[PDB]
Amino acid sequence: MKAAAKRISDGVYWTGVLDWDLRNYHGYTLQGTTYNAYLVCGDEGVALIDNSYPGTFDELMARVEDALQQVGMERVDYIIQNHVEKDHSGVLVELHRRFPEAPIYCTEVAVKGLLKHYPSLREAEFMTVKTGDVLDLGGKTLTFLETPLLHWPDSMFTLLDEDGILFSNDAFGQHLCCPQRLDREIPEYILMDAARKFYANLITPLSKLVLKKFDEVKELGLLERIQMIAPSHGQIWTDPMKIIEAYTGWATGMVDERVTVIYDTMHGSTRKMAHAIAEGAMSEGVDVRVYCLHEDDRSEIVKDILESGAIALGAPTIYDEPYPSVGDLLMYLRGLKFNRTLTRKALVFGSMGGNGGATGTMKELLAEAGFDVACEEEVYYVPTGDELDACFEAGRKLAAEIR
Amino acid sequence: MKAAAKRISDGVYWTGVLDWDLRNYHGYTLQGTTYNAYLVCGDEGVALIDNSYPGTFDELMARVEDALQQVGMERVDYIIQNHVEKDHSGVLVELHRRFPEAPIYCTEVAVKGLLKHYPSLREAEFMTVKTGDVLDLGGKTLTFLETPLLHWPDSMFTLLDEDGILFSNDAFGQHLCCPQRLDREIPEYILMDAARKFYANLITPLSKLVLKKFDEVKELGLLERIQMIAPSHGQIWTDPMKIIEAYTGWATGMVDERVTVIYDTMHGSTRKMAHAIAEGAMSEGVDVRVYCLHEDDRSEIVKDILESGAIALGAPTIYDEPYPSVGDLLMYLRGLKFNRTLTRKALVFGSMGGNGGATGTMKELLAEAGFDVACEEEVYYVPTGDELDACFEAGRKLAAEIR
Ligand SMILES: Cc1cc2nc3c(=O)[nH]c(=O)nc-3n(C[C@H](O)[C@H](O)[C@H](O)COP(=O)(O)O)c2cc1C
Ligand SMILES: Cc1cc2nc3c(=O)[nH]c(=O)nc-3n(C[C@H](O)[C@H](O)[C@H](O)COP(=O)(O)O)c2cc1C
Ligand SMILES: [Fe+3]
Ligand SMILES: [Fe+3]
Ligand SMILES: [Fe+3]
Ligand SMILES: [Fe+3]
Repeated sequence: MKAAAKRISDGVYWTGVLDWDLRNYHGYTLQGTTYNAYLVCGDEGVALIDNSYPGTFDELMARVEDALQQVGMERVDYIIQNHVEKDHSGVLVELHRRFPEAPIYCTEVAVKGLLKHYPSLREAEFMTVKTGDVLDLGGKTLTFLETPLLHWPDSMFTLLDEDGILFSNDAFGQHLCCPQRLDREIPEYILMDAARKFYANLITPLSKLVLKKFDEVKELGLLERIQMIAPSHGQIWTDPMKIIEAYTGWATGMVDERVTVIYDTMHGSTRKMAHAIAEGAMSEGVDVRVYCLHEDDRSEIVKDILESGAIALGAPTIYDEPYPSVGDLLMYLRGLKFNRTLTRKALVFGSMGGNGGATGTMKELLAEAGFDVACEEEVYYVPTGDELDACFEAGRKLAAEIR
Repeated sequence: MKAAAKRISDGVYWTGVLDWDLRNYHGYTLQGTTYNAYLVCGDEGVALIDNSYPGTFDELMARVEDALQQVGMERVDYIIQNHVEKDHSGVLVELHRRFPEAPIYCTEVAVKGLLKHYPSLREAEFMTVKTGDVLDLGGKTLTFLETPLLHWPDSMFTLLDEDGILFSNDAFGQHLCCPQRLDREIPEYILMDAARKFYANLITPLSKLVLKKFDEVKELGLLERIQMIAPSHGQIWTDPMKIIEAYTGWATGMVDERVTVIYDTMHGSTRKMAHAIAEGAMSEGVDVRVYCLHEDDRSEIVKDILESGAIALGAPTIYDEPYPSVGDLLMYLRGLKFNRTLTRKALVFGSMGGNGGATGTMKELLAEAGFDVACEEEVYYVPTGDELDACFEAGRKLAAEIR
């Protein structure tokens, strides 16, 4: 099969795979992604940093063969596993069948992970590594740095001292499938928005660890030496500081003035309420997004919550409880824990036909999710003009509060 | 406009609307529904029991005009509203305008709900009814029976006793849109399964109030006459004891031997677990259903739950929580309160890669939802052969418990 490797420095090649067709990656929507694997070529040997999703071996392999072609090398000598997740380890056993001599390099925890996933790796040689440990390839040294919970217990970064490339696994990744491999080669909106989404859905609960890990990279004195950041998804950062600055901002809760309005509805009244709240917030010169849970994915919603100082979540009440779709978002938000960056303000609202109770349940679940809920707007059936005025007011107050 | 009315008894005609297009009625999936209005004509006056969704007046009005020409009467003399909900009250403004003399007949609570929906009816003549009240039509008499929380606070039945016909509104309804009007005129599998899904999604939490309502009609000496049930959705029950006996089974929790397996997954490990649980259930000769939350609607899932003695719920853990899709089903289950029919047995399972926590949360939330849930199957990453043997055993044991 014909697929070319892409040279990113002297002796360092991208040799991953392009997944044009992926549209839904475990409850995360996208327009394709890539699985980035990299081949590092020293004097004495070559290392393969990560691999790809199962079934994609032929493509990965064509690319490494092409890169072994150009450097005049014979084989992969070392297989590095930054991370155990399926999309980066999925062809590890094909790799081990193709290069029988090559040890697998990973953290002590990852070896349990890897043996659980693919038991046929029972008599593979595993070299355990921890922070500080080095792999010398000849004029090229690989330094390992353990990153537990960023984003899994098993994970680590590999650093290549001479080229200043940080191989970061999921960290700094973005889900985008372009023919261009570098950050500077595509629209920056598209780049930064995919990066933002990745952060909102995957890094948000890790935010404090993100910050501390920045310090520990600084304390070891490794930030000066970082000239390129090569994650396992999406674009390679030829401007590492662009994304580090963005991650720092997201982790410390920066945000411009913005209210995210989220709702569901059966008969429209809560929709009417949602609209008036949006108008109110709009009156204060604040940015305003409106989401409907019947239509909109939670990964797209959460991407805006990240850049929002406040939200308004509304739903009608059915048999004492909120409309169930709201239960999906709130469970997700209880995992993501936005309070770890910023305790965002929240308005809770809805229409109801009797005793109600949707606003009560949403309050509790918003609190446990780390939102500060002040006031609610509860309407009996279709809101009158004056009731829609009160939603306008609530919308405006919420916005003024975060100005 | 040409739309003909249907004689269902002497002086009694269906005059509803056929909604072929509806596919989604507030999170309830269907292949069309109907809005049944009934024209009831005595020797002195004519009553119109209920109406239809907003914007569908010309269709309803066409049918009521056919029924009028057919039966030889001039216009509608009384407007009857059993339910305030807009699929049955959506053209009441256009009926009050078309018949500016015809009083609106509803309960006390309905009036507040109907004025809030349509502020225009402020200067309309309301004729407030309660249980035992009669509207004499000249030879035919209507008897009004209140049914609060059955389905709504403002709900009521209208009866015809010298004729034994129950106008039950949402009760005994089914979301079907068929050219045929009667229960007997369409396959009973289709009929009953419709009626099943309608009970499961709409009547379940009302179960105990359905048995007491049967006790009350029997105490007032009215049900041992029953010839026909005429609901506001779907087929007219010419065999009313079939749906009344089914409703009795559903409210007391009768069920055949059946387990329902429900799960979500990201990488397929929880899926391998669900399939093994199902195999185990199957080894006991019990009926089995298997739903994935990524694909399947909550109204379909719940329909099978109604006919199941036991369920299994599985999900991988994601940031210390179960897969978010679970939160939607659990919040919906929490409102349906299946424990008012039968405390069903439950099995909680799922794969994880660290500390877990999903199955602890599901065990907790399912018990809140009225299920009796002992035992979780928790697997680290990909389940081994023995771990799937263990899942098989869990499903078998769940299955044997309900035999
Ligand atoms: C399935 C069904 C059950 C309901 N149960 C309740 C309830 O328990 N308590 C309540 O206050 N309203 C209940 N409602 C009434 C609605 O909450 C009310 O009509 C509300 O205004 C709907 O707002 P929406 O237009 O945004 O859908 C129920 C409505 C339906 C459709
Ligand atoms: C987004 C992400 C976050 C995760 N967070 C946790 C965690 O909180 N705790 C844990 O035990 N596992 C966590 N997991 C690991 C999954 O539970 C594990 O990979 C599991 O095998 C998935 O099961 P499945 O194959 O059925 O999707 C996480 C996985 C992903 C991809
Ligand atoms: Fe990952
Ligand atoms: Fe990844
Ligand atoms: Fe209704
Ligand atoms: Fe209805």
